Amino acid sequence: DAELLVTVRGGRLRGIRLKTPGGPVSAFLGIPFAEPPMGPRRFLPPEPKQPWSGVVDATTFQSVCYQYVDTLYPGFEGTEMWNPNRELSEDCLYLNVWTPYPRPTSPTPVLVWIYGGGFYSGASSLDVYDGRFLVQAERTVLVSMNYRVGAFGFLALPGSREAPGNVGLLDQRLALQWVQENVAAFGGDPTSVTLFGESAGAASVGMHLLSPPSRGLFHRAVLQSGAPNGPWATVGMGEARRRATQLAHLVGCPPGGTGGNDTELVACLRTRPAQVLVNHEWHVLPQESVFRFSFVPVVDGDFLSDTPEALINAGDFHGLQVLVGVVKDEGSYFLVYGAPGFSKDNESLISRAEFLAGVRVGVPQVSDLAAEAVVLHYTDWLHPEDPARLREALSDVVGDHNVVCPVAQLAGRLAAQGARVYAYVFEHRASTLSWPLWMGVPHGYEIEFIFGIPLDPSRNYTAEEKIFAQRLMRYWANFARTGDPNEPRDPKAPQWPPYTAGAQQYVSLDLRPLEVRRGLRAQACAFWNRFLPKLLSATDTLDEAERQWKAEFHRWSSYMVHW
Amino acid sequence: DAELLVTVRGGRLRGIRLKTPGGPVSAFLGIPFAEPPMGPRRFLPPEPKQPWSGVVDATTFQSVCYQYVDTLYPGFEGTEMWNPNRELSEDCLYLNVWTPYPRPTSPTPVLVWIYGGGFYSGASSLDVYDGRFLVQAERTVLVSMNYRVGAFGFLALPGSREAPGNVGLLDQRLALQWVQENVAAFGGDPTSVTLFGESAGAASVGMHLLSPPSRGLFHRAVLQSGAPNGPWATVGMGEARRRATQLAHLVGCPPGGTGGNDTELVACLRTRPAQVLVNHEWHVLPQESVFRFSFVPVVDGDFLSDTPEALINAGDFHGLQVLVGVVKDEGSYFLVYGAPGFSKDNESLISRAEFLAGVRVGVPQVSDLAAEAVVLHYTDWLHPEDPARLREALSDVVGDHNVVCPVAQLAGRLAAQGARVYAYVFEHRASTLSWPLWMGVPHGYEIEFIFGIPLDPSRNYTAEEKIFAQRLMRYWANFARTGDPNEPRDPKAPQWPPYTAGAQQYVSLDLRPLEVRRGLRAQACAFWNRFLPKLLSATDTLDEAERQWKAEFHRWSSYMVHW
Ligand SMILES: *[C@@H]1O[C@H](CO[C@H]2O[C@@H](C)[C@@H](O)[C@@H](O)[C@@H]2O)[C@@H](O[C@@H]2O[C@H](CO)[C@@H](O)[C@H](O)[C@H]2NC(C)=O)[C@H](O)[C@H]1NC(C)=O
Ligand SMILES: *[C@@H]1O[C@H](CO[C@H]2O[C@@H](C)[C@@H](O)[C@@H](O)[C@@H]2O)[C@@H](O[C@@H]2O[C@H](CO)[C@@H](O)[C@H](O)[C@H]2NC(C)=O)[C@H](O)[C@H]1NC(C)=O
Ligand SMILES: Nc1c2c(nc3cc(Cl)ccc13)C[C@H]1C=C(CCO)C[C@@H]2C1
Ligand SMILES: Nc1c2c(nc3cc(Cl)ccc13)C[C@H]1C=C(CCO)C[C@@H]2C1
Ligand SMILES: [Cl-]
Ligand SMILES: [Cl-]
Ligand SMILES: [Cl-]
Ligand SMILES: [Cl-]
Ligand SMILES: [Cl-]
Ligand SMILES: [Cl-]
Ligand SMILES: [Cl-]
Ligand SMILES: [Cl-]
Ligand SMILES: [Cl-]
Ligand SMILES: [Cl-]
Ligand SMILES: [Cl-]
Ligand SMILES: [Cl-]
Ligand SMILES: [Cl-]
Ligand SMILES: [Cl-]
Ligand SMILES: [Cl-]
Ligand SMILES: [Cl-]
Ligand SMILES: [Cl-]
Ligand SMILES: [Cl-]
Ligand SMILES: [Cl-]
Ligand SMILES: [Cl-]
Repeated sequence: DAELLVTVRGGRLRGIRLKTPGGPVSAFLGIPFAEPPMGPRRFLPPEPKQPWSGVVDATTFQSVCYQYVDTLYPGFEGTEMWNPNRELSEDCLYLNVWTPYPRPTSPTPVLVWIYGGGFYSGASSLDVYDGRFLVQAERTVLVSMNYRVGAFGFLALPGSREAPGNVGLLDQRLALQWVQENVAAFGGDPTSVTLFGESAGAASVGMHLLSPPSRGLFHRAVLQSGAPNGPWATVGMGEARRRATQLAHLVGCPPGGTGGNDTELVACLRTRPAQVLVNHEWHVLPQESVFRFSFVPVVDGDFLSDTPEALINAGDFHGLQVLVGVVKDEGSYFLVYGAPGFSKDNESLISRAEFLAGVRVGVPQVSDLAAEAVVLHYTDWLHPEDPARLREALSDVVGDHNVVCPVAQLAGRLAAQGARVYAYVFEHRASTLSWPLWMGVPHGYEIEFIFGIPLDPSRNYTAEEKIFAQRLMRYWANFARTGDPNEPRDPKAPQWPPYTAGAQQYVSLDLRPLEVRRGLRAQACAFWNRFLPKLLSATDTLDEAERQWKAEFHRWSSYMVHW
Repeated sequence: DAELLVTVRGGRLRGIRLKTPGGPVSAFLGIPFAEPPMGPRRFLPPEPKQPWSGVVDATTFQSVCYQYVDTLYPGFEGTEMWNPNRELSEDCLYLNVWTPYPRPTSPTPVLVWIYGGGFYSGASSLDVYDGRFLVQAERTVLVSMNYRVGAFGFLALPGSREAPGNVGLLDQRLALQWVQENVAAFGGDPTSVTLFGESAGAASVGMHLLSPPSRGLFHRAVLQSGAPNGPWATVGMGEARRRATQLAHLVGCPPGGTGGNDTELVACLRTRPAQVLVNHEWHVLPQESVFRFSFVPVVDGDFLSDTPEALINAGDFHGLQVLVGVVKDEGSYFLVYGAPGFSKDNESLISRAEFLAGVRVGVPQVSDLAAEAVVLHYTDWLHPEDPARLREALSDVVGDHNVVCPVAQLAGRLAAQGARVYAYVFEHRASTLSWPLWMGVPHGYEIEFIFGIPLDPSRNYTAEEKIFAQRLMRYWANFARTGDPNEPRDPKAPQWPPYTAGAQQYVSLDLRPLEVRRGLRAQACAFWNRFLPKLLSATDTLDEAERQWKAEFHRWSSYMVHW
């Protein structure tokens, strides 16, 4: 075996060798890094794993954190890709290391993966998150970790010691602390740790940039199709107390006061089986919406000092290099979750009537006048009725609101405040794809290429896609290594320039070589980031004034019934 | 002379022969068609000209209606083009006929010209409104007429018999009635009368379509860079009483009541010299604005049954053919009248700060939130600071708001309700032009080509422009004759298709042959015509609610000063 035996601070580990077409890899999977967050420890921040006698079995992925299983489309190929492979447990706090073969002699750059899934789902075990190709190809160390999701990770009762919220992000931190201690045992270099995440994963990465307690734990960030300042990534304190109290209520838990609240609430909440908690998860979502999740990070003053957008503007970002991007059709897949017209089984050619309706679903909690504004902008007024154009439109609406425009605002604010930033649009549809053509390149389908999954011989990927992934892994590795993706020096391949606030350049990642484009959905984002709030603000002080007018006409009307 | 002697219902006339490069023309200019609207008759609708002993001298243009003379740029070539050539009088109600040589044997189509100039200026005598080329080339009869402008034509005290408003439009009507009676005396055919106007002229034409008393007086309409439903073309009853009462006040005229009001007001108003009235004309304009005029037609219930936009939607338009259009850079010239940054003497390269400011001037009387919306839409968010782009932007703002979007709404509403409509964009800059390049093809510079003025040898026009005008006159004549501009049949020249509500096709009139384009500033107009009102409506019921909140905090604050 040569070296599948490794000793980290807690104890000894036994790993497994993994085959790749290029060579081999040493993987150590399921390394416990926190005390199992069960019983009294549910909802509580992670305590570090006590050290162990014996040799820990690190030959296999540990069980997936307890979560909802998305089963809209039973037995569908492209839907079980993201579904939990290992069994479900609350005892799920484990991490995974892929290091080259043989273990490198000098300390080498580390990549740490944080998965997405709305903070309601996800696992480091998923076959698309296998680090063996990326490690074999770029000869760097890759670490991924499980973190608590759903209520188990994000249920907050802001200001209580028994459920303070954000523990899911604490899990992520604890693993990074583990990384500083134990990553050298694998040839890793705790002075060159680059965070990369996608979706909520990307939103997490962003929150670690914003929380000072984490800043000493990494040196670079990559945000894929997500941002800590997106509308679905954070919830207020008031709002999360409501959601957790509703969940408590559904599940049968009295609040009140003599000792607790809220200690007696959370105490009762821990007696509940995990499934009972997950059964009632989606009830607590306020509105009609798509791309919204019940339990997400809270702005509590603790982990996040202020709201992500606030911290973003204020922050100094010198000495940071961050790589940001999005897929071509971010919004597309979500519309099958209740936008009238959409299914994965027809070309979702919506009628204008269906367009207008879904605008209210894709953009939740907005006054009438606001959705008028979304329509105005996202309508081709030369083809208002055209069904294909209306389909792409509601898909850009959902994409721009949730992903492309939060990311674009961030990347501007960073770049202009000290960070060297590089932006990309990943616009290549996988040939192995199993979803309808109208979805295009949907949310999360760049991931399988970054991890060089095309190289897997069992998988039916094309030759130029294999090459594509290798180009992509190199881009990413050159980042983690140097904080610049475009090679050490300049080959014959076109150069990827930093995204800045003015020129706003970015690159297009598809089979064709790097094309530089100026403008990241610039015109759309002006609406979302600059104009819309000045509007919503007014409709807010107008829905307060139409409310005072019905109260003042109710008493007026009664003075008439007397007459 | 063969036939420069003609007898119309009122009496005999003596005309003059006019030379053109093609041949000759018989013109009869300054034919009195109403009793001079002076003394007791000021502000009163026109009475028809009593018949006369003798031979009336119709060899020369009669004096121009009393008006303000625009003298921003003293001694400027392109500014005195529109200035009054004949002397000024209130005795100005005269009309002009150009008929072919020799007088035609069969009754031939008639074109009636109504000049523009904001209802504050204009004259049928202006050298650019000479009918000799158009009549010689297309062998049709052309009639133009003076009509009262400014207070003398549009000062209203809605509902009084002594100043009922709209008399300027009554002047235009009276001439058309004259046309039914006397146009056959010249070879004209009172069953084929086509109205054509530009600017306020076009807005007038539009109002005759909307007033049933006029409908029996013409058969086709051409609207050039103007529409009866534009924001500057009509004023409310309340608003025009205010303007006329302010004017009365400035000029020293007591209102009140014992006999009149408002008879004693208007009585006093008639004692005033005409200049005293014109001195005080622009004081009565409410806001800060550009492209707004003091005295314009009033929606009184009389001439206009309801507001032009209202009448437009409701109306039946079958059996009507109307030809509509605009120049390339409608908005451009107006910005030198107070938009900060603009002069005809520099390239008006405004700063973004100047852009934001002029939006409030080009679009008057709009809430803060509304101008935010104008900015959002008219800003290239990839080049927000670019001065040339901001210059063109505020020019499209003024153009789209005042001209292109009112016209586009009209042409859609007509087409879709029975009229056969043809739309054009006149995008050719005159080579004789004397205004700065940044103005492009400005408001009113198609006129000189429609009247075939390039053919004038004294004028320094180019060969292909001469040809251009001839192509244009033919387009216009084929309309007046047949109600279809694109020839009787189909040559080798590309065919001009009717503008419709859906496809919205139009043509581009410049030196190059007809190019058909789909979409008449479609995306801009959605903002102006569909969205903006839903907004202004809300900011209206929000500025009423922020007003009730300061009244309710004034009494609240005093209950604190007591405490
Ligand atoms: C595209 O699909 C939707 C819904 O799903 C349809 O397509 C298949 C998945 C299959 O299950 C099929 O039987 C199913 O109806 C269609 O919209 C639905 O239309 C029905 C009436 O047919 C309504 O009563 C439903 O409310 C509505 N559901 C949704 C989710 O909108 C839609 O008609 C179809 N598009 C077309 C016209 O091809
Ligand atoms: C373009 O012109 C304007 C105003 O007119 C200027 O240009 C000539 C016509 C000449 O009369 C010249 O002397 C005159 O100033 C300029 O804007 C003006 O700037 C001055 C200060 O220089 C301000 O005090 C004025 O308020 C302001 N007036 C207007 C009408 O805006 C402008 O600077 C110029 N553009 C450039 C920078 O070339
Ligand atoms: N369950 C899915 C996921 C992702 N993408 C998906 C795409 C499709 Cl088409 C269908 C299903 C998908 C990417 C990640 C994001 C989410 C939700 C957004 O945080 C869940 C999971 C991981
Ligand atoms: N005084 C002018 C006029 C017109 N165009 C002008 C263009 C320039 Cl660049 C400068 C001056 C102009 C066209 C018509 C419209 C108006 C005002 C709009 O009803 C007045 C007059 C006739
Ligand atoms: Cl394997
Ligand atoms: Cl031991
Ligand atoms: Cl090595
Ligand atoms: Cl809050
Ligand atoms: Cl700021
Ligand atoms: Cl910072
Ligand atoms: Cl609509
Ligand atoms: Cl470095
Ligand atoms: Cl865009
Ligand atoms: Cl804005
Ligand atoms: Cl002459
Ligand atoms: Cl006589
Ligand atoms: Cl003839
Ligand atoms: Cl009114
Ligand atoms: Cl209607
Ligand atoms: Cl009608
Ligand atoms: Cl701004
Ligand atoms: Cl006919
Ligand atoms: Cl447009
Ligand atoms: Cl709208």
